[PDB]
Amino acid sequence: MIAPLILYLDVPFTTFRESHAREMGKTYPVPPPATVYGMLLSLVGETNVYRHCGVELAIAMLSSPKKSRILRQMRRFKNADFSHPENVIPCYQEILSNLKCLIWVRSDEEKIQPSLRERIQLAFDHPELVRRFGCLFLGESDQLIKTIKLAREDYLEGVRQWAIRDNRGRLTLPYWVDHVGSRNTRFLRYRIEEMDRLSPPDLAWTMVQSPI
RNA sequence: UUGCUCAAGAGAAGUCAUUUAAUAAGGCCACUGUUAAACGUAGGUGAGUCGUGGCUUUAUGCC
Repeated sequence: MIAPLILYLDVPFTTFRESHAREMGKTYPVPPPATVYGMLLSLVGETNVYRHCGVELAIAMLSSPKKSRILRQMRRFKNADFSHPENVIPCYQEILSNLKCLIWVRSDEEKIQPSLRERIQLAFDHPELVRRFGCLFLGESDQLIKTIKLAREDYLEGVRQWAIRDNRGRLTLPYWVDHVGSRNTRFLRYRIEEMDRLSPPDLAWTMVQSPI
């Protein structure tokens, strides 16, 4: 079998807001599989979200990012008038600083060719042939990606904080997100285990599937 | 195309008005640089202005 594609990721600032965190911008410690899947789709310029269902992703944290809060005058659709003062509310948003991680992409379960792994490999091979819009970001549109590159299993050859699918884990990261409400959002429970493995364990792989 | 797409904590504000580190104080009192000698005899030099004036025989020297 083809070795799973490894994508080194370095982001200066990242906000993985929680699904139920609407009054305050609480963030996940680790990028959810849904956010990484959306980032990869943006990287290959794929607008359709159902195109690459079945891809498996594994995330290894190269360091523990620090959590910080920033005030923000975020807008909302509360009043019909755009200039009404009710449309602006001040609330906190939690950000993560200096996020470095390695992403494993495995595309054995995809039924549509070419697979997401092949598309990412081709995009990195010939960047001038990639047809996409906007700037690559992880989280919010203003949180641009500093370094995204093809790496090996030992890019830093140090110690890795894996995200293991544990039913007793603390984090509840979604592998599918319903942006309207929460009906179609699908969750999985993870834990961050400090391990010196250079390849993801079996429980570290998360398959992105439709809620159906 | 990422719980995403959009998103200024923004506009304004003197740390101000007043306050002697001031009043007093000897670095003072004492001290010998005392005592003695043969010059026996042999060591040198760095810097201008230009055509007769008072004496005197031109002379040639004085001021």
